[PDB]
Amino acid sequence: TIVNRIRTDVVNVAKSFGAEYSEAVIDQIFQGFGEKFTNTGFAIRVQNKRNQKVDCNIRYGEAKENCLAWDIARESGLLSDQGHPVDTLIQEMFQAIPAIAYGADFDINYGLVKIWHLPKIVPVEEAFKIPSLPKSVNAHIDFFKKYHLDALCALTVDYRNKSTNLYFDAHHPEQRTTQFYKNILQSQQFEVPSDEVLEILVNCPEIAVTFNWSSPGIERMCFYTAFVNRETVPQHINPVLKKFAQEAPALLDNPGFLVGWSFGPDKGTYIKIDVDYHGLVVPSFFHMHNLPL
Ligand SMILES: [C-]#[N+][C@@H]1[C@@H]2c3c[nH]c4cccc(c34)C(C)(C)[C@H]2CC[C@]1(C)C=C
Ligand SMILES: CC(C)=CCSP(=O)(O)OP(=O)(O)O
Repeated sequence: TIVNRIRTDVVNVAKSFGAEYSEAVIDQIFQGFGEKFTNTGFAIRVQNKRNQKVDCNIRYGEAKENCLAWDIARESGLLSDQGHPVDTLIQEMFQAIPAIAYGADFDINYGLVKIWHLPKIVPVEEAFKIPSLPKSVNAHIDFFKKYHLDALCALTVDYRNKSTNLYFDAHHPEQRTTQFYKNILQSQQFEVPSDEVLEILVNCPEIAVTFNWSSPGIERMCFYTAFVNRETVPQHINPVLKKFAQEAPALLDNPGFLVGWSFGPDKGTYIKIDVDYHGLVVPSFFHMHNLPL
Protein backbone atom coordinates (compact mmCIF):
# COMPACT_ATOMS: atom_id res chain seq x y z
CA THR A 1 0.00 0.00 0.00
CA ILE A 2 0.93 3.63 -0.30
CA VAL A 3 0.47 4.19 3.44
CA ASN A 4 2.87 1.34 4.28
CA ARG A 5 5.42 2.61 1.73
CA ILE A 6 5.18 6.09 3.29
CA ARG A 7 5.63 4.73 6.83
CA THR A 8 8.65 2.69 5.67
CA ASP A 9 10.24 5.65 3.87
CA VAL A 10 9.69 7.83 6.95
CA VAL A 11 11.40 5.33 9.28
CA ASN A 12 14.22 4.88 6.76
CA VAL A 13 14.78 8.62 6.57
CA ALA A 14 14.93 8.77 10.36
CA LYS A 15 17.43 5.91 10.50
CA SER A 16 19.60 7.25 7.67
CA PHE A 17 19.81 10.72 9.22
CA GLY A 18 20.14 9.45 12.80
CA ALA A 19 17.01 11.40 13.77
CA GLU A 20 15.47 10.67 17.15
CA TYR A 21 12.11 8.98 16.71
CA SER A 22 9.46 6.92 18.51
CA GLU A 23 7.81 3.89 16.94
CA ALA A 24 4.83 4.38 19.27
CA VAL A 25 4.51 8.03 18.19
CA ILE A 26 4.73 7.00 14.53
CA ASP A 27 1.98 4.48 15.20
CA GLN A 28 -0.23 7.19 16.75
CA ILE A 29 0.38 9.57 13.87
CA PHE A 30 -0.35 7.02 11.18
CA GLN A 31 -3.42 5.67 12.96
CA GLY A 32 -4.70 9.23 12.85
CA PHE A 33 -3.35 10.61 9.58
CA GLY A 34 -1.72 7.90 7.40
CA GLU A 35 -4.58 8.00 4.88
CA LYS A 36 -4.27 11.79 4.68
CA PHE A 37 -0.57 11.23 3.97
CA THR A 38 -1.43 9.00 1.03
CA ASN A 39 -3.91 11.39 -0.57
CA THR A 40 -2.78 15.01 -0.07
CA GLY A 41 0.21 17.38 -0.08
CA PHE A 42 2.55 15.23 2.01
CA ALA A 43 6.21 15.99 2.70
CA ILE A 44 9.07 14.55 4.75
CA ARG A 45 11.32 17.17 6.34
CA VAL A 46 14.75 16.98 7.89
CA GLN A 47 16.28 19.96 9.66
CA ASN A 48 19.47 20.68 11.58
CA LYS A 49 18.20 22.97 14.34
CA ARG A 50 20.01 21.28 17.23
CA ASN A 51 23.78 20.84 17.44
CA GLN A 52 25.14 17.89 15.39
CA LYS A 53 21.64 16.40 15.22
CA VAL A 54 19.02 16.07 12.47
CA ASP A 55 15.31 16.13 13.33
CA CYS A 56 12.61 14.60 11.14
CA ASN A 57 9.10 16.03 10.72
CA ILE A 58 6.35 14.73 8.44
CA ARG A 59 3.61 17.05 7.25
CA TYR A 60 0.71 17.47 4.91
CA GLY A 61 -1.69 20.05 3.58
CA GLU A 62 -4.94 19.80 1.67
CA ALA A 63 -7.37 22.30 0.17
CA LYS A 64 -10.19 22.04 2.67
CA GLU A 65 -11.98 25.08 4.07
CA ASN A 66 -12.21 23.63 7.58
CA CYS A 67 -9.40 22.51 9.88
CA LEU A 68 -9.86 18.76 9.59
CA ALA A 69 -6.50 18.04 11.26
CA TRP A 70 -7.66 19.79 14.43
CA ASP A 71 -10.74 17.58 14.64
CA ILE A 72 -8.76 14.40 13.85
CA ALA A 73 -6.06 15.21 16.40
CA ARG A 74 -8.47 16.22 19.17
CA GLU A 75 -10.64 13.14 18.65
CA SER A 76 -7.50 10.97 18.37
CA GLY A 77 -5.70 12.23 21.47
CA LEU A 78 -2.82 13.52 19.35
CA LEU A 79 -3.86 17.03 20.46
CA SER A 80 -4.71 17.59 24.11
CA ASP A 81 -5.39 20.72 26.15
CA GLN A 82 -2.25 22.77 26.70
CA GLY A 83 -3.45 25.14 29.45
CA HIS A 84 -2.17 27.88 27.21
CA PRO A 85 -3.28 30.53 24.67
CA VAL A 86 -2.54 28.02 21.87
CA ASP A 87 -5.58 26.04 23.06
CA THR A 88 -8.06 28.08 21.02
CA LEU A 89 -5.73 29.90 18.62
CA ILE A 90 -6.33 27.64 15.60
CA GLN A 91 -10.08 27.90 16.12
CA GLU A 92 -9.83 31.68 16.29
CA MET A 93 -7.87 31.72 13.04
CA PHE A 94 -10.45 29.70 11.16
CA GLN A 95 -13.23 31.81 12.64
CA ALA A 96 -11.51 35.09 11.79
CA ILE A 97 -10.19 34.48 8.24
CA PRO A 98 -11.65 32.21 5.53
CA ALA A 99 -9.42 29.23 4.76
CA ILE A 100 -8.72 27.72 1.35
CA ALA A 101 -6.46 25.02 2.84
CA TYR A 102 -5.12 23.58 6.08
CA GLY A 103 -2.28 21.29 7.08
CA ALA A 104 -0.46 19.77 10.02
CA ASP A 105 3.09 18.91 11.04
CA PHE A 106 4.37 16.05 13.22
CA ASP A 107 7.71 15.44 14.88
CA ILE A 108 8.21 11.68 14.76
CA ASN A 109 9.78 11.77 18.24
CA TYR A 110 6.81 13.60 19.73
CA GLY A 111 3.50 13.76 17.85
CA LEU A 112 1.52 16.64 16.39
CA VAL A 113 3.60 19.83 16.55
CA LYS A 114 1.79 22.43 14.39
CA ILE A 115 -1.45 23.06 12.58
CA TRP A 116 -1.74 25.70 9.88
CA HIS A 117 -4.28 27.93 8.21
CA LEU A 118 -3.98 28.90 4.53
CA PRO A 119 -6.36 31.66 3.46
CA LYS A 120 -6.33 33.48 0.19
CA ILE A 121 -3.62 36.13 0.45
CA VAL A 122 -5.16 38.81 2.67
CA PRO A 123 -3.87 42.01 4.29
CA VAL A 124 -1.95 41.23 7.46
CA GLU A 125 -4.30 43.55 9.39
CA GLU A 126 -6.91 40.79 9.27
CA ALA A 127 -4.71 38.89 11.73
CA PHE A 128 -4.78 41.58 14.41
CA LYS A 129 -8.38 40.64 15.30
CA ILE A 130 -7.36 37.15 16.45
CA PRO A 131 -7.61 37.36 20.27
CA SER A 132 -5.13 34.72 21.48
CA LEU A 133 -2.25 35.96 19.32
CA PRO A 134 0.83 36.89 21.36
CA LYS A 135 0.88 40.63 21.99
CA SER A 136 4.21 41.02 20.16
CA VAL A 137 2.37 40.39 16.89
CA ASN A 138 0.20 43.50 16.95
CA ALA A 139 3.20 45.28 18.43
CA HIS A 140 5.13 44.57 15.20
CA ILE A 141 2.73 46.52 12.94
CA ASP A 142 5.37 49.08 11.94
CA PHE A 143 7.83 46.25 11.42
CA PHE A 144 5.51 44.47 8.96
CA LYS A 145 4.79 47.72 7.11
CA LYS A 146 8.47 48.69 6.80
CA TYR A 147 9.57 45.30 5.43
CA HIS A 148 6.62 44.91 3.04
CA LEU A 149 5.11 42.12 5.14
CA ASP A 150 1.60 43.16 4.11
CA ALA A 151 0.32 40.11 2.19
CA LEU A 152 -0.42 37.34 4.70
CA CYS A 153 -0.48 33.92 3.05
CA ALA A 154 -0.48 31.60 6.04
CA LEU A 155 -0.65 31.24 9.82
CA THR A 156 0.65 28.39 11.99
CA VAL A 157 0.13 27.37 15.61
CA ASP A 158 3.04 25.48 17.22
CA TYR A 159 1.63 23.67 20.24
CA ARG A 160 5.02 22.22 21.24
CA ASN A 161 7.14 25.34 20.90
CA LYS A 162 4.28 27.53 22.19
CA SER A 163 4.69 29.84 19.23
CA THR A 164 2.87 31.13 16.19
CA ASN A 165 4.08 32.00 12.69
CA LEU A 166 2.77 34.59 10.25
CA TYR A 167 3.63 33.86 6.61
CA PHE A 168 3.86 36.56 3.93
CA ASP A 169 3.94 36.44 0.15
CA ALA A 170 7.29 38.06 -0.67
CA HIS A 171 5.90 40.01 -3.65
CA HIS A 172 7.61 43.39 -3.14
CA PRO A 173 10.47 44.54 -5.41
CA GLU A 174 12.67 45.42 -2.44
CA GLN A 175 12.47 41.73 -1.42
CA ARG A 176 14.26 41.06 -4.75
CA THR A 177 17.46 42.69 -3.32
CA THR A 178 20.01 41.17 -0.93
CA GLN A 179 20.10 44.40 1.04
CA PHE A 180 16.51 43.69 2.06
CA TYR A 181 17.54 40.45 3.76
CA LYS A 182 20.64 41.94 5.37
CA ASN A 183 18.40 44.76 6.64
CA ILE A 184 15.56 42.65 8.00
CA LEU A 185 17.99 40.28 9.70
CA GLN A 186 20.10 43.10 11.14
CA SER A 187 16.98 44.80 12.51
CA GLN A 188 16.51 41.82 14.88
CA GLN A 189 20.25 41.39 15.49
CA PHE A 190 20.10 38.03 13.72
CA GLU A 191 23.06 36.43 11.95
CA VAL A 192 23.66 37.57 8.37
CA PRO A 193 24.39 34.66 6.00
CA SER A 194 27.01 34.50 3.28
CA ASP A 195 26.65 36.35 -0.01
CA GLU A 196 25.74 33.10 -1.82
CA VAL A 197 22.87 32.39 0.59
CA LEU A 198 21.62 35.98 0.22
CA GLU A 199 21.70 35.48 -3.56
CA ILE A 200 19.40 32.52 -2.87
CA LEU A 201 17.12 34.50 -0.53
CA VAL A 202 16.33 37.16 -3.14
CA ASN A 203 14.20 34.56 -4.97
CA CYS A 204 12.28 33.40 -1.92
CA PRO A 205 8.50 33.70 -2.43
CA GLU A 206 7.62 33.37 1.25
CA ILE A 207 8.81 34.87 4.54
CA ALA A 208 7.76 33.46 7.94
CA VAL A 209 7.96 35.41 11.20
CA THR A 210 7.80 33.61 14.57
CA PHE A 211 6.26 35.21 17.64
CA ASN A 212 5.76 33.77 21.11
CA TRP A 213 4.29 34.53 24.54
CA SER A 214 7.65 34.72 26.34
CA SER A 215 9.30 37.77 24.74
CA PRO A 216 8.25 40.99 23.02
CA GLY A 217 10.58 40.29 20.09
CA ILE A 218 10.69 38.12 17.00
CA GLU A 219 11.82 34.60 17.90
CA ARG A 220 13.11 33.75 14.43
CA MET A 221 12.24 34.19 10.81
CA CYS A 222 12.47 31.90 7.84
CA PHE A 223 12.85 32.31 4.07
CA TYR A 224 11.41 29.59 1.82
CA THR A 225 12.78 28.68 -1.61
CA ALA A 226 11.50 25.86 -3.82
CA PHE A 227 13.60 23.86 -6.28
CA VAL A 228 12.14 21.79 -9.09
CA ASN A 229 14.42 18.75 -8.60
CA ARG A 230 17.33 17.27 -6.64
CA GLU A 231 20.04 18.85 -8.78
CA THR A 232 18.88 22.44 -8.40
CA VAL A 233 19.04 22.26 -4.60
CA PRO A 234 22.20 24.11 -3.46
CA GLN A 235 23.70 20.85 -2.19
CA HIS A 236 27.14 22.46 -1.76
CA ILE A 237 25.90 24.87 0.92
CA ASN A 238 25.23 22.27 3.67
CA PRO A 239 25.72 18.48 3.95
CA VAL A 240 22.10 17.90 4.99
CA LEU A 241 20.95 19.58 1.76
CA LYS A 242 23.20 17.39 -0.38
CA LYS A 243 22.33 14.15 1.40
CA PHE A 244 18.55 14.70 1.60
CA ALA A 245 18.42 16.05 -1.96
CA GLN A 246 20.23 12.99 -3.28
CA GLU A 247 18.60 10.34 -1.02
CA ALA A 248 15.15 11.55 0.10
CA PRO A 249 12.35 9.12 -0.82
CA ALA A 250 9.40 10.04 -3.00
CA LEU A 251 6.81 8.42 -5.22
CA LEU A 252 8.48 10.32 -8.07
CA ASP A 253 12.01 9.63 -9.28
CA ASN A 254 13.22 13.27 -9.39
CA PRO A 255 10.95 15.10 -6.92
CA GLY A 256 11.12 18.79 -6.04
CA PHE A 257 12.14 20.22 -2.64
CA LEU A 258 11.25 23.13 -0.35
CA VAL A 259 14.14 24.68 1.59
CA GLY A 260 13.52 26.90 4.59
CA TRP A 261 16.41 29.16 5.64
CA SER A 262 15.86 29.98 9.34
CA PHE A 263 17.53 32.82 11.24
CA GLY A 264 17.62 33.85 14.88
CA PRO A 265 19.70 35.36 17.67
CA ASP A 266 22.42 32.66 18.08
CA LYS A 267 20.15 29.45 18.13
CA GLY A 268 17.43 29.88 15.47
CA THR A 269 19.83 29.78 12.46
CA TYR A 270 19.54 26.54 10.48
CA ILE A 271 18.19 24.77 7.40
CA LYS A 272 15.01 22.77 6.83
CA ILE A 273 14.35 20.73 3.67
CA ASP A 274 11.12 19.01 2.59
CA VAL A 275 10.80 16.42 -0.17
CA ASP A 276 7.73 16.79 -2.41
CA TYR A 277 6.73 13.18 -1.80
CA HIS A 278 3.80 13.02 -4.27
CA GLY A 279 4.79 15.91 -6.56
CA LEU A 280 1.97 18.21 -5.37
CA VAL A 281 3.65 20.51 -2.83
CA VAL A 282 5.97 22.45 -5.15
CA PRO A 283 3.33 23.25 -7.82
CA SER A 284 1.10 24.30 -4.92
CA PHE A 285 3.84 26.60 -3.59
CA PHE A 286 4.37 28.28 -6.96
CA HIS A 287 0.61 28.58 -7.63
CA MET A 288 -0.09 29.97 -4.15
CA HIS A 289 2.51 32.68 -4.78
CA ASN A 290 1.25 33.57 -8.30
CA LEU A 291 4.39 32.24 -9.95
CA PRO A 292 4.73 30.09 -13.07
CA LEU A 293 5.42 26.43 -12.36
C1 LIG B 1 2.71 24.80 -0.97
N1 LIG B 1 2.20 24.61 0.04
C2 LIG B 1 1.59 24.39 1.39
C3 LIG B 1 2.72 24.05 2.38
C4 LIG B 1 3.86 25.04 2.38
C5 LIG B 1 3.93 26.36 2.10
N2 LIG B 1 5.14 26.75 2.25
C6 LIG B 1 5.88 25.77 2.60
C7 LIG B 1 7.18 25.66 2.87
C8 LIG B 1 7.66 24.45 3.23
C9 LIG B 1 6.86 23.37 3.32
C10 LIG B 1 5.53 23.45 3.04
C11 LIG B 1 5.10 24.67 2.70
C12 LIG B 1 4.51 22.31 3.12
C13 LIG B 1 5.10 20.90 2.81
C14 LIG B 1 4.07 22.31 4.60
C15 LIG B 1 3.32 22.63 2.15
C16 LIG B 1 2.20 21.57 2.09
C17 LIG B 1 1.15 21.95 1.04
C18 LIG B 1 0.48 23.31 1.35
C19 LIG B 1 -0.22 23.25 2.73
C20 LIG B 1 -0.58 23.61 0.29
C21 LIG B 1 -1.72 22.91 0.15
C1 LIG C 1 4.64 27.01 5.42
C2 LIG C 1 3.25 26.42 5.68
C3 LIG C 1 2.30 27.52 6.09
C4 LIG C 1 3.29 25.39 6.81
C5 LIG C 1 4.71 25.01 7.20
S1 LIG C 1 4.94 25.22 8.99
P1 LIG C 1 6.99 25.71 9.18
O1 LIG C 1 7.79 24.63 8.51
O2 LIG C 1 7.22 27.05 8.54
O3 LIG C 1 7.23 25.84 10.79
P2 LIG C 1 8.63 26.07 11.61
O4 LIG C 1 8.72 27.54 12.00
O5 LIG C 1 9.83 25.64 10.80
O6 LIG C 1 8.55 25.20 12.85
